[PDB]
Amino acid sequence: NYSIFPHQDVIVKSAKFTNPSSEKLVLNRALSSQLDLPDANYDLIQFSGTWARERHLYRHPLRPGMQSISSLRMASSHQQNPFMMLARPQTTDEQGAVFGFNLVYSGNFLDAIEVDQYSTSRILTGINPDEFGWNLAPQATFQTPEAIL
Amino acid sequence: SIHVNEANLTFHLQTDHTSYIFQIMKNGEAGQIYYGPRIHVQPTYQNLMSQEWRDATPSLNEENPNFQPATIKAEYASLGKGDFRQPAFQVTQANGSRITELTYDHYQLLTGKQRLANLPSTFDDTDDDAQTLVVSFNDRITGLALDLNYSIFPHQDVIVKSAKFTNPSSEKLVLNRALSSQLDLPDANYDLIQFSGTWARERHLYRHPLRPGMQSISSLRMASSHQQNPFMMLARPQTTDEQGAVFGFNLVYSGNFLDAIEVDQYSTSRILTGINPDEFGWNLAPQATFQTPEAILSYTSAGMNQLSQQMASFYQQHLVNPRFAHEERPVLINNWEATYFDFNEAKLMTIVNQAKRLGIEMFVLDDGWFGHRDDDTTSLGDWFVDQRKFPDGIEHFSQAVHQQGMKFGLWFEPEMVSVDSDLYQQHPDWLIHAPKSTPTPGRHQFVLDMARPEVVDYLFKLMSQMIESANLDYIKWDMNRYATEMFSSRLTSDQQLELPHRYILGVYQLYARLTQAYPNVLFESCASGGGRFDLGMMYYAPQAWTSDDTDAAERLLIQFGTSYGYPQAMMGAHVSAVPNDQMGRITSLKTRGAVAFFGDLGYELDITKMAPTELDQVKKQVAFYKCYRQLFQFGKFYRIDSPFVEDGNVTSWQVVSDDQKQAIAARYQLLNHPNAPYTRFYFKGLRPNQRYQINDDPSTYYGDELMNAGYFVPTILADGQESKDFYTQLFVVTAILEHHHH
Amino acid sequence: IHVNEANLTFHLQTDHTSYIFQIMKNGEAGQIYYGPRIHVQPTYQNLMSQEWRDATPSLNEENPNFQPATIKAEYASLGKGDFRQPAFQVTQANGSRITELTYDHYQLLTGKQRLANLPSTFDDTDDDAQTLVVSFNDRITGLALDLNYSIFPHQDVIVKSAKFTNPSSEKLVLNRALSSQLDLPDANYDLIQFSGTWARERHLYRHPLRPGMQSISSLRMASSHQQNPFMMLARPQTTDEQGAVFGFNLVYSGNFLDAIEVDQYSTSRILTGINPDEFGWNLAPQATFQTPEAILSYTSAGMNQLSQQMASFYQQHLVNPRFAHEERPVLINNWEATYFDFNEAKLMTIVNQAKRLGIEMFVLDDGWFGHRDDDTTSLGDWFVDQRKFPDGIEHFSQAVHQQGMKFGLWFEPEMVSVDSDLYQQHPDWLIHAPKSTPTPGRHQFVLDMARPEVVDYLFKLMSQMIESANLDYIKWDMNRYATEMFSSRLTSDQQLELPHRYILGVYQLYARLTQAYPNVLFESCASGGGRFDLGMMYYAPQAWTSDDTDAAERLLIQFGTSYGYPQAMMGAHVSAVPNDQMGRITSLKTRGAVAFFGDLGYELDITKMAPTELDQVKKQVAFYKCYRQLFQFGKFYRIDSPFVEDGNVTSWQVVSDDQKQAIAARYQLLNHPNAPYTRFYFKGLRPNQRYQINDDPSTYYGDELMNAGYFVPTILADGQESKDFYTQLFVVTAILEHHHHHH
Amino acid sequence: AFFGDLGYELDITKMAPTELDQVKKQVAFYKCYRQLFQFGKFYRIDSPFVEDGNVTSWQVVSDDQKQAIAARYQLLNHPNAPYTRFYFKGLRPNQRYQINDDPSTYYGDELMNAGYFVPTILADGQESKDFYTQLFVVTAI
Repeated sequence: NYSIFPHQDVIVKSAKFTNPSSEKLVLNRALSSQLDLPDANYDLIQFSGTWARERHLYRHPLRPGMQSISSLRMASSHQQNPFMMLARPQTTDEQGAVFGFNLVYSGNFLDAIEVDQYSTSRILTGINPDEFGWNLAPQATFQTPEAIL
Repeated sequence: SIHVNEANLTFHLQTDHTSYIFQIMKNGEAGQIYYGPRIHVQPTYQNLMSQEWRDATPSLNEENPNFQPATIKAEYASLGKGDFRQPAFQVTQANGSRITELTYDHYQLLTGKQRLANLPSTFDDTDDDAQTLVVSFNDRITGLALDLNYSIFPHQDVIVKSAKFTNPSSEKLVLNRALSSQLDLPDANYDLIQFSGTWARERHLYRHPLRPGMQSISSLRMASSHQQNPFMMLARPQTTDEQGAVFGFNLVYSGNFLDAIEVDQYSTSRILTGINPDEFGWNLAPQATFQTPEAILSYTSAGMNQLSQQMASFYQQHLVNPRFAHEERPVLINNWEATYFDFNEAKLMTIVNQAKRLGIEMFVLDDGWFGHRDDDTTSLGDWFVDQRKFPDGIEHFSQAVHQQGMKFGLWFEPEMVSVDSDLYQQHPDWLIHAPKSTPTPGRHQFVLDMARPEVVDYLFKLMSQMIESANLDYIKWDMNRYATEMFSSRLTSDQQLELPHRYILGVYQLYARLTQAYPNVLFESCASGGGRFDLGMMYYAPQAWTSDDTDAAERLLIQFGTSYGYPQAMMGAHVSAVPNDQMGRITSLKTRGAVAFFGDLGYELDITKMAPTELDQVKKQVAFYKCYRQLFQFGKFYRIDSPFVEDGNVTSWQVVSDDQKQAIAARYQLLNHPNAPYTRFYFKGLRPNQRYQINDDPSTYYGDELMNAGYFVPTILADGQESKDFYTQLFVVTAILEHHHH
Repeated sequence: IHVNEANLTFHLQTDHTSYIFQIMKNGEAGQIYYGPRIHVQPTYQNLMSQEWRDATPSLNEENPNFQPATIKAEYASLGKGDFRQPAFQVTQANGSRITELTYDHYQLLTGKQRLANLPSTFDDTDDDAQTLVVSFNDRITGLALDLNYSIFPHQDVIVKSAKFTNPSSEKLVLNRALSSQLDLPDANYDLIQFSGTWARERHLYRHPLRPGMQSISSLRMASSHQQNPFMMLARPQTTDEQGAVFGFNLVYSGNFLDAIEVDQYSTSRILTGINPDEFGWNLAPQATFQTPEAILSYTSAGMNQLSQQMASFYQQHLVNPRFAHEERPVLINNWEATYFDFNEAKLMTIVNQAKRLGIEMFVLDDGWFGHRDDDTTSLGDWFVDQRKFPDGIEHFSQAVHQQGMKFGLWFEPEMVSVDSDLYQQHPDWLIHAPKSTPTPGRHQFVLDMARPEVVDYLFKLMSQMIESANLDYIKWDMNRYATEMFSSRLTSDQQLELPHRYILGVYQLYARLTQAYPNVLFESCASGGGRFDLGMMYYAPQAWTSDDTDAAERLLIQFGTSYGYPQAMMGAHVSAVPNDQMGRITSLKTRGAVAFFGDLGYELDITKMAPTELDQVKKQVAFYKCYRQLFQFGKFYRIDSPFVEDGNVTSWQVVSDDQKQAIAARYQLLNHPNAPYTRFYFKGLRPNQRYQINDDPSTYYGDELMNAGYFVPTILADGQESKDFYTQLFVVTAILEHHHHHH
Repeated sequence: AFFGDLGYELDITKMAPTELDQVKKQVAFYKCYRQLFQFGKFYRIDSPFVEDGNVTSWQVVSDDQKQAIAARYQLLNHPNAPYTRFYFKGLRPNQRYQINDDPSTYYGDELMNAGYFVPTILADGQESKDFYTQLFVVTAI
């Protein structure tokens, strides 16, 4: 699913799984949004902390392999918030290219940016794959929470 | 335009996009208010001129404790009245004292901008809405008179600054220091961006945050360095070629300079540029005056490309010799790296006849044609034919070329004198030399005393005679060493510190008088390849031999660095022999050429020695260059991928025509790597809503496609034949003009 | 020091470093190497290799490859093919500025003697020092130059200077006379400087070198508040714990230059000495000129090590020996307590309370002379003000002394107010440029110290006061910067000699006062730390570090000062709150705890304090006294730096000689909730020695405390006080008893 | 707390009359501008996450840009300080504004490009000068 809200430059994404078949299927992982990008010259900006010190801003250049924030506490945590940004190195509050990403969801989440062998980026947001598995019986459906891009 | 508020003595210069604002204050001196993006004219700026008490620093007086020069942004400060920052000037009296108390007297607002009388300088010949503000002062102590000149060039966002000192008093005054411009800024969050290097590796880009105290670049070499160029920038930390606030500063002068930046106790910046205060002293007699070179200032919010481009336009209309500033430059051939000293009119006509066949348009006869010069060791100053290699003198050779359809130019090194030459037997007193000192050679030669008018006259005669004798179309004017043990016997003992500057003035006299007399001869300035690549020269000679380094990969860094302060129209660039004579690199003829297109193309190798296939490639290169010459030489220049940022393995820039309907981009890669990421090239400078075609690719692209999403470029693959290193990808972009329902 | 006379290779060896240079083909001295110690060798043909580079002059035609632009020099001039900045320059009668030094002879002495008229370094402690004097002559003017180099092997210090001699018959002018030049082979260093201003001196700044000039300087006839003469060149990864670093300081107190130039070939010239700007010295025939001394030093063991050795060097070979090692008294000063609003009776209440607290010395500050009821009058009238002292000062000190206490008072000698008896007696004594409008500084002007009549008048006035009032101590302040510089005592040509002469004058005064009354402790001052330099420590073993006496601000100021100066040199007073300079409020515990790491003093109206507050102070004083030797002279380690990271935590440590006692301190500026666990890492202890910390009953091996750390209790809210600006103190005691160890 | 949803969480019965009065005016000030505080377009300016983070600043602006409020916060006061210059965002360049009780009127572009000079934070011997707030109410003429 792709919902365009032209006047705010927002795109909303989700996935929906239907099992028209007759055999039992299990979803081990069901993310709301994957974004693949031509390069990796971006900073991941994130919001981390804990109780009484939530959502301080951290800003780190992407590097090959995995960088992610996530919760396993059945709540989007105090520790890591679902909203994240990929910004160009020279981007500021006042100027420059940048992407925002959020989750309309309040449980276990995952924000993940993977830089692969060719220096491209994959951005994954949605329900945390760890501690998750939906039993999708014949004719059943699974709707993922919406991702705000 | 320039707005004055007489009631308040507020001076506000507005370019199309910037404001430079200064005010006369209770103590009579000028005080900098603001310089940045344009703001509304006001009668006065009280809030910005707010003063607060600060401890442990001197005050004006007891009625004004809070008036403290240490915390007041100045426009042209002295040292000794409470400010301990670096001064813009300094004057010594007869009694030893160095105190000056400038006080405002009157101003003057003139339309346009006239040349200075004896210095290269800026002008408004083109109804471009320039104005000049002259603001005068008198010293309460010495009677000294000072004019500060600010000229607004509104359409290129450029301000030009200089000082003229006048002595209407009856007592001798010594100018210990006379800078061209001072800017005081309220903060110090900038990077200093400079252009440093040396011979064969000039003007590499260096970028550094400001720190408390002094950070300067300068020259003592009696010339603007190979080591340090006068052009500099203050960029905000996040500013790039594509976006952001940045100040640019330059200096129309070719002698000793200072670009200095002091960050003081209050994290404020002072930017001073002008003649280097070191090895400088000027005796200002009664009724005497002294004019400083012009500093060039500019600001933009729109990034460093924007900065370069408006200063480039400014130089093109307001500084560079008008006779050539917009005239296509010829594709020359040179015999320097081709043969060096080993030649004569015989082997030199073989290269001339071959030149014509390739489409080349001018032959330059380089070093070796005079006196008995077969070594780099003899004959400098003997500017007449070497009859060993030119039996019938030069008139003959220059004619053989004129008839093959080609312009002819030749080489001179006027300021120099070789010990083994006719000049040193006739005028040994014309060598620059300290009395009991042991002379120090540089390239086995010494330098003429250019402060001597007679020497300038002797040189104007030799070159006049020679330009008429041979019908010269061009002159390469070199300068191959740095003066040593400076002393002139013509000057008083009190006048010795006047030498470096009087010397440069003498250089200017010569250039001035030659260009006056032969307005049609094209000059190329040279100093071992641009150890004098500066605006001072560009006034007279509209191009310079960028660098003696002719290697394609090294030229990438030099041309890329130089483009910050100077348009490609100003950089000579030659395709040369491989492996490179200076450091030994092997490049493809395709690359060496592609790098030279973004300048004033020319060739500097033995073309007689080429196989028929190579010969034909040159021929195609020259035609292609000619086809697109208006765009290579004068096109709006854009830097893209920088060699000075990250691995610096990829370099890319682009040129775009006035209407933006045509462009040529080039991407260069030093080292080729295996299993490579896809290439995506982002074009700059196009029209978003204009469709384009790119080389022989069938598809059409809107400009926002090419700029935003970029253009996919095929991987560089090994073919077993040649090295994939130092590799070039050209992109000829052309509008598809057509009605369309977008 | 090892000389190879056959090759004229001079090679200096300290315990761990080697400074090596060589006399060269053209007669000038060529720098070879300065770095960790390397073996003595007759010649270093390898290190001295020369190659042809283009577009730069060569010596002559026989040696194309001898090019001064690519040759590391020891003391270079401009004009001979080198275009870098020169160490010196000389103008002849004819205007020529060319100079051709040519080596003639050398001399090797033992120890090190003071300089005649300048503060300087000495070896009177039989410490294996040596002085090498390398003399040259100019082929052009006949001028002679002595290059001095004293080795101090045990602190890894080499001290440098220059002395110019004119044996010719013609006048010579020195336009530039630096004290030290050092050329290094590369430019991969960070320049570390100490910049600031009044009430915020000497914050640390750390920047990578770049092509061109990066310097810091002073044009204010003092090393400034703004820039200190001490600097470092660190390798990029050097820290306080590990790594290579050079240190440069200067025994001078006037205009200085610290300059580092990276040339076209990425080499570095470090120049240090008198600021070439606003300077020029007329050298008549038979005349001489001595530069102030440059201190040089290197280590591979990091910046703590650099400060520590340099500090051992200063304590043994620079500081006034009368006080170098003597514990400094706990004092109280009435400045921030009363300001000008006081009289004898009011001050007696202070002196009396001060005593019951255990304080050891009272210091009467500004206001006792002439009619000082303001800061705009009587500056110059160094005699008793009878409105506030009816029976002269002699009485008030008699009282102080009968109390078993010491007495000190405040002068500002170099200064003159227009409303003053002095001005009406010698107006011509004000530094003033003939036609100019006099520019006030804190409503005062400066005396021409360049005149020997002035020094005599001041010496007489001050000694009369030391004898009359039996002074134990003098605070010698200096509260504005000179302006419109001129001396009628000097000719037109000598005007560029005022700044240095004025400084020599100050030394003259300190020199005569300290020789005639050597039991007087001089605390140097300049609106706080506006002259905080080696030049003054020679005479005055301690300086008033900053007028800023806020706890939080001092952390920064002291941390930075310690890179260049040991705590023995830093006065520090516990002041009142909310701080008068900038308004911060701080616990009395913290103000106390930042001030222990220096020379503790009190600058508050203790007559206006509650009983519990008084008791707190009494205990700070007993505590400080108990550990005074440790606090003032113990080896100093910086740990956590307010100049690294977010700067929220500053910590340091002083350690005894035998490493059996230590006091550490951690200060946090801002408290944060739900915090990480604190681990403090002690430095400077003996690995296998067992220690105890405060009242914690456990015993720890040095290596536990240094490698694993010490867990420290989180700072918690208690509903009673702010937990900002918090201090944790750690008293470390060695357990001494027989023990069967398992190491 | 103004830059959000204002609320109180303390024993207001333990305060004194003048503190009580301060909260009274705090609340009236907030309601007067609640529409702009809660829903104005929000701009971050000086970030505590960049460099020393000693200074924090932000601003809310109305839809028509004729009205706005800014706040600059300073954790620790420092002596002998550089002059302060505050740069406003999001105003209209050619529109004239007033600021708090300043009598002058400034064009949008002065306030955004040149900045607005803010007086030093001075010690007064009465209160700490740490955690200091400078509030600018910005109104079109």
